[PDB]
Amino acid sequence: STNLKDILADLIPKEQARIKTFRQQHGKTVVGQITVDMMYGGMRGMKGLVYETSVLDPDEGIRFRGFSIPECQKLLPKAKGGEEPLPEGLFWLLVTGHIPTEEQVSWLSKEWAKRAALPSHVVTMLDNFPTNLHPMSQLSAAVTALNSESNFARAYAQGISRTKYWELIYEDSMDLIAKLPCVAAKIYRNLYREGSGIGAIDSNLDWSHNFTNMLGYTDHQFTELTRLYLTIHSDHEGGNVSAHTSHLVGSALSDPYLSFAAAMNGLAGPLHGLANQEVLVWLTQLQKEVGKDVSDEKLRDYIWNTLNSGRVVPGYGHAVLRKTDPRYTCQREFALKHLPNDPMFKLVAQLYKIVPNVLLEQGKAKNPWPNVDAHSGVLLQYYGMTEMNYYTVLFGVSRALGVLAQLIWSRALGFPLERPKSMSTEGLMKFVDSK
Amino acid sequence: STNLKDILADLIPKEQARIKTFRQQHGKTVVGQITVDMMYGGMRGMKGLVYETSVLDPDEGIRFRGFSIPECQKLLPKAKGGEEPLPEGLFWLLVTGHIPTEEQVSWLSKEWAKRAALPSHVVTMLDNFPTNLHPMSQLSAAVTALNSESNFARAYAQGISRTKYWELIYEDSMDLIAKLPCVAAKIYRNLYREGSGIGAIDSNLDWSHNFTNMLGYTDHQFTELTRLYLTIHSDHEGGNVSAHTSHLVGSALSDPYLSFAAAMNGLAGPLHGLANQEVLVWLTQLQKEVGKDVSDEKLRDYIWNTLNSGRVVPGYGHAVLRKTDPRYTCQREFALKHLPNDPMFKLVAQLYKIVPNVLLEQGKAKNPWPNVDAHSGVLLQYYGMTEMNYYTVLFGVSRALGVLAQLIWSRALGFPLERPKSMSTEGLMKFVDS
Ligand SMILES: O=C([O-])CC(=O)C(=O)O
Ligand SMILES: O=C([O-])CC(=O)C(=O)O
Repeated sequence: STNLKDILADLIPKEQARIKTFRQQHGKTVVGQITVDMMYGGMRGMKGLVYETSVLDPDEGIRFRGFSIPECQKLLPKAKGGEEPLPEGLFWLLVTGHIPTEEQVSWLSKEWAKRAALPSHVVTMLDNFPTNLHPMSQLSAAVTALNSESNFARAYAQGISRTKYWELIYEDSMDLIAKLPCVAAKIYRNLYREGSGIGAIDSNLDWSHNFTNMLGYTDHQFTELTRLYLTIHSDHEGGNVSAHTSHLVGSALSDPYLSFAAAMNGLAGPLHGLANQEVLVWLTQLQKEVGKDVSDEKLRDYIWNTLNSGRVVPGYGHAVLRKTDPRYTCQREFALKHLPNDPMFKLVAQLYKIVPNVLLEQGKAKNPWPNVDAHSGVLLQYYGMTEMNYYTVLFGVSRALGVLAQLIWSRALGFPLERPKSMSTEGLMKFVDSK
Repeated sequence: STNLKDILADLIPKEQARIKTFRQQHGKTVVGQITVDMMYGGMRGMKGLVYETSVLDPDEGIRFRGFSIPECQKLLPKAKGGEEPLPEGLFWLLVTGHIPTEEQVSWLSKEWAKRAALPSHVVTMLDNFPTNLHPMSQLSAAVTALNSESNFARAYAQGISRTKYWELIYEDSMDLIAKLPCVAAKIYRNLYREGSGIGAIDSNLDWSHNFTNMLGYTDHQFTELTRLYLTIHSDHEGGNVSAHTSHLVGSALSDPYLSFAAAMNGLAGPLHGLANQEVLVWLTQLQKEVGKDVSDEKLRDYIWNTLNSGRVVPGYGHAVLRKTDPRYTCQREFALKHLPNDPMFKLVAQLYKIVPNVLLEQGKAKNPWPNVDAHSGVLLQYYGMTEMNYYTVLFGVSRALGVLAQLIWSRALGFPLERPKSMSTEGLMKFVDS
């Protein structure tokens, strides 16, 4: 009723039968072809894996178990007095496929606050990391080191039924999620607040608020942003590098700690994890050059110049997104409400109205709309989080929610080891001369 | 001309042009189909990626740049007074596609010797890790922490050309390889030799010998087994979890340290790199339950009893292979030579005599033959390396050579982000109905 573990135990047999029915009906059905190009092209547009938690709706953007961001914004419980969905409630939705009640989100906050304690060796490790070790590497290493607490690692050697794997994955996942804000905040403080203490977890606060307390922030609106930020970056299908990495490492029966730590290594990749930062570096450089009261005309000209130099507008480059990423839009609406006077926000909204058209005029993408990362950096900066090296850590804490929700389900459903076939160029040249 | 980096610079254009042409003509040739079962079956049988260094024949087993392991044992340089191929030469072969000269292997030994230094924060982290932190976690966290020495991360931030990624990938790879034995030896000593120091690197020893020196071993035949172990575990195609993880993370332009440390997390999984220990624990439970004397009938029985109750013989199957793993056969030949009277060895050999038939008669064995992990533990244990938690660390050190060699080529050839399409069961049902 209130215990997520017992609700999930009741959901797992129905989903297992659903899948078994579909495989028994359609197992041998061909869903696509693999070309030589796809093998060289990083499996692009190859249906490679099953991932239950989120799906890209090609018009309406990401869907969390069927719910769009606007629907989640509407339906998910909020803090007392807040407007922004609690990430707890998003996690519940991912795991259960159902919208939580306020009582379920509240139980989940309490459960995460009670598991949040870090082992001493991790605190020590973190306190001893130098300033030149990037925050993401500190997060990954710390998470790896947390695997000393893994319930799941012990039990496989002990011969626990496969049928029970999901239960230990759940425990480990709940423990990791609870601990991630303490790790993330200790890294923040060590790097940027002279190693002062993160203080104490409040057993009665939601996860985002405990997290902002620990970072050393005391600004209701930043906590509101953080709630929204963690909700919306939580999951984006299974194909992206951080989700795929967690799924791949997870399929070897590595515990949630090792899976996530691997996934963060992947998120730290500058083709996955650095866009927030590149957009902000660009905006800062732009505003300083052209001043904060630049005209549309002069802005449009600057953009035309950048494009004709063979250069991209960072944060504008879409997939199949026939509209603006709803992840952008909810950040925009947030900004419109709470920081409409901010100069850099004003530059962001001005580009929004100008750049799509310029991109359509040019021979480029048929989608010229902005991704989530075009708006994220200006909001964080506004609330005093100016340490751009740390931005991807926030993304990472968010993504824990999606990849761990899916990891529980991968084990509950008994997905096997991910083990595709590779070929060399020489092999593939022969393979095609034959047949 | 002589330096590995220069020889590689000459080879890259040629391979790039040859692929550009291949994808022009044959880019649209279908190599395979995707079925629903493959999506739910972890991509089994699905031609997913290009991986240049090695290719796994299901029937004949692994080839390194077209060379079987027997071919490598013959052709690859050995230490002076040695019979086992140097891992250095395996790496040269993976990187260049060519068998190295003794001079080239000697040069590479010196090169990894000179790069082996650990920064102080990494030493300290290892010295502070508690005893209950698995050695593989230790290895992963230390490698991730070494990413502070990444020249590739620093160069990419300054906007280096795409055409030059492979060069810094190579430097960071050569640095990681050189440092790994030091990291690995520190783990070992901290956990199992009460924190005793690892000593120093000798610049005129090969990589496997410096490593056994740092572990605390002084046994020619132990060094020989290591040289063998580190060659044959080095690479196994792109599709295994450790190589695929490194390739996936690397595709996002993560540096070799983060890519390798991700791989290690994958190698640490029970279905991947912990089978060595799992084999050994099982053989030990078996050896106490009958003893040295057990007959083919008794053993055949015990096996039947195991299968009938739906248990499994550890080390006797594979996702891809469907004959005796050549890496098994290599270790069998070592053992036959250097420890034929070892009781544990005796049991493993009896099992080779018996189990493959039991599995074929039954019928549900897609691969009835042993894989590498059936044989490796008894060799290690025989030389005093009885700390079974640590075995995957050796595999890890070995696997660094294959995945880092491929990572240099993945950047050199400009392989993009790996980004397959995922589906939900609900979405997949609807797509199939369309
Ligand atoms: O960027 C992508 O490809 C999807 C994703 O991971 C994200 O939304 O962050
Ligand atoms: O190839 C596989 O899937 C597993 C394996 O034997 C290896 O990585 O050495």
